[PDB]
Amino acid sequence: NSRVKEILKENTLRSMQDSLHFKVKEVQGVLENTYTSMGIVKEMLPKDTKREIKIHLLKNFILANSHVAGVSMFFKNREDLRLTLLRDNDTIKLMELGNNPLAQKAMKNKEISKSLPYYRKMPNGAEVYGVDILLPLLNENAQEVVGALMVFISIDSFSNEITKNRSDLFLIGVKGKVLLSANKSLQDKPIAEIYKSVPKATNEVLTILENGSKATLEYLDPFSHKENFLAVETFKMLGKAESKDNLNWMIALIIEKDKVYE
Amino acid sequence: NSRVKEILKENTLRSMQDSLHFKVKEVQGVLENTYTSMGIVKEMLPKDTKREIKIHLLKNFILANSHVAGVSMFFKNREDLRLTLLRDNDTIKLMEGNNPLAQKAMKNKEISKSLPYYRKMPNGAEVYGVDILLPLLNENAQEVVGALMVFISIDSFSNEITKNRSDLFLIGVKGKVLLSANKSLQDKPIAEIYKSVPKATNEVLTILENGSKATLEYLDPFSHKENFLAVETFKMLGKAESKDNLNWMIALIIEKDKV
Ligand SMILES: [Ca+2]
Ligand SMILES: [Cl-]
Ligand SMILES: [Zn+2]
Ligand SMILES: [Zn+2]
Ligand SMILES: [Zn+2]
Ligand SMILES: [Zn+2]
Ligand SMILES: [Zn+2]
Ligand SMILES: [Zn+2]
Ligand SMILES: [Zn+2]
Ligand SMILES: [Zn+2]
Ligand SMILES: [Zn+2]
Repeated sequence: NSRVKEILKENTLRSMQDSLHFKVKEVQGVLENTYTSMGIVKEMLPKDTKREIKIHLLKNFILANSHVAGVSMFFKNREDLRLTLLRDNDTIKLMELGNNPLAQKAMKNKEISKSLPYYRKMPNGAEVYGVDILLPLLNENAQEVVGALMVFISIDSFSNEITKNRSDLFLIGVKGKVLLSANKSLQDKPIAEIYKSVPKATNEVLTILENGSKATLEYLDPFSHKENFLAVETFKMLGKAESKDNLNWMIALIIEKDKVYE
Repeated sequence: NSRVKEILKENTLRSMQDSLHFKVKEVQGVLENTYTSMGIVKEMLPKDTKREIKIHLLKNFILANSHVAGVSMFFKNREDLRLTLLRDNDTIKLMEGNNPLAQKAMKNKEISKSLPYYRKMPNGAEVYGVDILLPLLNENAQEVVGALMVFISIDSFSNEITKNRSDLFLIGVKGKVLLSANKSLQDKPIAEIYKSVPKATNEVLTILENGSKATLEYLDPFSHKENFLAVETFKMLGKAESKDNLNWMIALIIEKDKV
C-alpha cells in the first residue's frame, strides 16, 4: 500500500518545486525591476539638471518601487545634493552623508553592491528590516566618480509575496539568516540555531545555499512536531549583475506530509 | 483498486494542473516586468535629454530585458531620433516610421502589436517574435510626438518552456504554434497539425477564445499514445486595456500511462 504514499510524494515534490520556482522568479523579478529602475536614476541624476529635477527623480523612483523604503543621494562637490528620502506613508526629505560608509563603498565599486540585512529606524519610529543597494554616480563622459546612490530595500515589504495569506514560505539570506517568515520571531536569526534539532537537514540547506543550488528534503519541524516536505531554491539577489556582492538568497517551501497522505 | 486509482488519477492531474498554472504565471510575469520596464522607457524618452542619453537608455533597456531582441524609436520632429537597436551578439545601432501599426498606435494613442513573424537579425539569424508599439507623448501628455517599438523574441521563451523538456507548447492566436520542442510545428496552426483529432483541437481553440482553462485527453497521432492535455490561457499584453491583448496559451501533455 505505502507505494501509494510514495507516488503522492513524487507528485507533491514535483509541484512544490514548480510552485517554489515561480515564487523565486517573482521575488527576483521584483528585485530586478528595482535595479533596472536604479540604473535609470544612476544615469540621469549626475546629468546637467537642476536640483528640483533630481528631487523630482528620487520621489518618483520611490513611488514606482513599493518595496523601496528609502533612497539617498550624495554628490562630492554639491552640498545641496546630499539628501535622504524615507518612506513615511508619503516621502520625508532629510538633508545631510560623506562620512557614511555606505556612500563611500558605493563610490569604490563600479558594479551594483549591497550591505547586509539590518533594522532601520524610520520617521514614524518603527523598525524596518531591510538591506542597502549601492551604485556610483558618474559625470558626463563617465570619467569621474562624482556621487553615490544608496537604496534601502525593505525586506519586511515582501510580506505580500511570502507571508500574506500563507505561512509555508521562508526567505533566507547569506549564512542561512532568516530574512522573512510567517513566524515573526525568527527574523534575523540563523537556521543553524532555529533548526539545530535537525542538523543534518540544516547542513544540507546551508550547503545548497553556499553553492547556489536547489533541492528537496524532509525534516521534523520543531514548532509543529510534524514532518514536512521541504523544497529550497537559491537565486542571485542582485539579479543579472556580475558583482562581487551578487550572492545567493534562498526561498524555502514546506508542506506537512500528513496533508498529502490520505 | 477502485478508490486507489481515483486517488492517483486526480492527485496526478492536480499536480499536472498546478505545474502548468505556475509556468503560465512565470511566463506572464516575465512579460509584465518587461512591460513595466517598457513603460519607463516610454515616459523618459520624450523628456528633455540629449540623443546620447536616449540611446543609452534604450541600450540599457534591451540588456535588462533578456526577451527583447530589438527596440526602435521614432520622433515626428527629431529625425536624429529615428533609430533601431538590435541584438547582434552584442547591440548594434541602425538608422531608419512608415509602419501602419506605428501610425495606428500614434493616431489612436493605443498600444498595438504585430502578428508573429520572422525577423532577420544583424548576424543573419532569423528570430520568431512579435512587435509591440507604443505612442510617445510630450511632457504635458496631450500630444503624440513619436513611437516606441519593442521586438519581443518568442524564441527566447524556450528557456522557460522548451529547454530540457518536450512536454510544453506555447499557442498563440487561433491555435498558431508559437513555440514547441518540435521546431517544424512553429508558425503552423494546431487545427491542421492535429486535424485527426478535431474534438480536442476545437476544444483547445474554444478555450483559447474564451480565455478559459481545462484538462482533456486525446490520442496523439505522432506518438500514437493516449495523453492528457492541460491548457491554460493568459493575456499576452498583460493588464493593458487594448483590443490587441489577445489570449495566448501554454499546453502540457502527460502520457496517460503515468497516471
Ligand atoms: Ca514544470
Ligand atoms: Cl499573436
Ligand atoms: Zn516632482
Ligand atoms: Zn520626470
Ligand atoms: Zn511586491
Ligand atoms: Zn517519518
Ligand atoms: Zn475522478
Ligand atoms: Zn491558473
Ligand atoms: Zn526569461
Ligand atoms: Zn524558470
Ligand atoms: Zn507509455
